[PDB]
Amino acid sequence: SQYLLQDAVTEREVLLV
Repeated sequence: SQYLLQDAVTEREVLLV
């Protein structure tokens, strides 16, 4: 968990950022 990066975007905002 500490070595892995989680997410930080939803599913409606993926490549729209």
